[PDB]
Amino acid sequence: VADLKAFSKHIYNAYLKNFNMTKKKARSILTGKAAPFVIHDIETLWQAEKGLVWPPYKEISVHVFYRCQCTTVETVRELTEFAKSIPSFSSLFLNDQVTLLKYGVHEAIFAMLASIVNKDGLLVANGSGFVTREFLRSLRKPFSDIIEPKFEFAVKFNALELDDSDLALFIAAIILCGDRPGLMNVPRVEAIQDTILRALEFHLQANHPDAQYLFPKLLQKMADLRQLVTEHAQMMQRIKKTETETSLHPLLQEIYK
Amino acid sequence: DLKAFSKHIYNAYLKNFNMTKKKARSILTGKTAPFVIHDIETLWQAEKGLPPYKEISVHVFYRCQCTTVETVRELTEFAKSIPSFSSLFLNDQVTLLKYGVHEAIFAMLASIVNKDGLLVANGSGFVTREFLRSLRKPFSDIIEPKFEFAVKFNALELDDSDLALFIAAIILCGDRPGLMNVPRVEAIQDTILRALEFHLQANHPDAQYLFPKLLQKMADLRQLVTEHAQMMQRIKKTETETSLHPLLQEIYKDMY
Ligand SMILES: CCCCOc1ccc(-c2c(C)ncc(C(=O)O)c2C)cc1CNC(=O)c1ccc(C(F)(F)F)cc1F
Ligand SMILES: CCCCOc1ccc(-c2c(C)ncc(C(=O)O)c2C)cc1CNC(=O)c1ccc(C(F)(F)F)cc1F
Ligand SMILES: CCCCCCCO[C@@H]1O[C@H](CO)[C@@H](O)[C@H](O)[C@H]1O
Ligand SMILES: CCCCCCCO[C@@H]1O[C@H](CO)[C@@H](O)[C@H](O)[C@H]1O
Repeated sequence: VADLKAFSKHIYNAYLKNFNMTKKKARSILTGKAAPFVIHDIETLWQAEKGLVWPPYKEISVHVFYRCQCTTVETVRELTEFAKSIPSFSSLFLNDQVTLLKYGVHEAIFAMLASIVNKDGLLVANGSGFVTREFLRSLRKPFSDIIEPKFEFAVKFNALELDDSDLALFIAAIILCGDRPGLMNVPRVEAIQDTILRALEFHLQANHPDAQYLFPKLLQKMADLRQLVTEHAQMMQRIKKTETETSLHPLLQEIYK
Repeated sequence: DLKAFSKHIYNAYLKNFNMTKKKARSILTGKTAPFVIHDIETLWQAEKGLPPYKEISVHVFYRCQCTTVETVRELTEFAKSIPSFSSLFLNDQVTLLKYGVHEAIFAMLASIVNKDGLLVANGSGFVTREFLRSLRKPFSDIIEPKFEFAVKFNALELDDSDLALFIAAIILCGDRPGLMNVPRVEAIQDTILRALEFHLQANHPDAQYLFPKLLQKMADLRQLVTEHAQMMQRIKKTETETSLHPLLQEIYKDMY
């Protein structure tokens, strides 16, 4: 009992230590209590690229696509240090850690993306900018069809009203997953995953005591997250096939191979 | 600062390797004597006072995989202690270790070996080379070539300060297949080799042609592991009864 309480406290500390944007910091900005420069067209995007403190320019949709890859690459840096900060994770052999991150970071990215989003847009560049969803909708396909489902997911996910102490356990349960293809020491990860999910439902009882059925709802979001990454990797197969102009970051080439 | 770079790696070496060449040379010269293992009985005694048992040759082969698995644990933390290495994305770290740990292992074996055998079990035992030769093929064909290299490598008379820079150059190799950030690695390797060459002329001022000799040993090690990888693959096909540690199954999966 007092082990899961200590486990939750340590994972939450890793979370706050390594991630650049909490859901608390983002709700502060999106409610005007922390103003981000609104990016809604080519005009404000060019000003942002000159004014905001953040490859050959091919076009507008491809430029935004490169900005998205930067976010992913940077978040993967943080997601590594978050998982490395978990002793059970660092105990695994280093190649099993890569297997977990390879199949794990994108599920965790789309969950954390809900933490910096309302139904009208998202926060970019350390919270100093707000890119409207309608401007993202107006990009040309496939780049439009890639971004839009992440909003539709982030809206339904934000209905559960999790805070950062909830997400730290939730994201940790995402990475420490025994279902990953090619895992060397499978039952070891399954044991770690069970400890975190137990720690999650225990923390959900204390922090969200009146919320009924919250834990089985979160498990469903973990299933919805596997589908979202499945469909995402399918659209990435299309970008590498039809978009000969767009280059792909080497870290994303390794993930989608 | 190259002077600080070499000193940091030498610190990570002492910080992560229980058995240094300095410690091992004390035990092999006489300044507690190791328990000599030369037959089945002394091996049996050592298992008490120092996987399903198939036979003796496979049992020793199982205890060799234990040393490799443990030495890979130490090498991982040694590489992680090099801050330039930790900045690499985790997948690139694995690639360097995957194709590098065994070149590093076969070089570090020479630190605990004389012409008559090697130290085992944290230095509390000495396994003879004739007892390793007495094992049946292919287990005898896998171990003896390591002795040949280990004795020729000991002729360079390196100490731990040299080996620390030598091991770091093996791990941080730009030629590893599947490397993501190739230029970054090639830069780090170039820094270590500069630090090694600079450290060699200061520590071995009279050693003629020492640095280009060590570069030949690095190529020699790449040949030894390639030959060692093939022998392991034939074992995985011929010997159904002998099981491989999953960490070695991942390493030898693609080595040709
Ligand atoms: C609920 C939120 C949905 C939107 O968020 C999404 C959705 C999908 C992706 C994505 C894409 C498109 N392609 C490949 C991958 C992959 O990693 O496989 C990923 C993860 C990225 C973001 C994150 N976006 C950004 O951070 C961002 C940054 C700057 C700008 C700016 F316009 F100002 F320049 C625009 C931006 F949108
Ligand atoms: C110059 C030194 C040469 C000998 O050292 C060698 C050579 C090859 C290997 C090896 C093998 C056989 N197979 C696969 C791999 C692989 O990793 O691919 C490796 C690296 C291991 C050792 C290290 N030996 C031991 O540590 C050891 C431990 C206990 C016992 C005991 F008998 F007491 F139980 C005997 C031992 F020899
Ligand atoms: C900790 C020591 C590091 C050595 C581990 C050996 C590396 O294994 C490799 O892990 C990769 C995914 O992680 C796989 O894609 C490769 O097929 C496999 O060869
Ligand atoms: C920091 C997160 C790292 C995640 C990057 C994704 C990992 O890439 C994979 O790395 C393996 C060896 O390194 C290769 O065998 C695989 O073919 C490759 O796809």
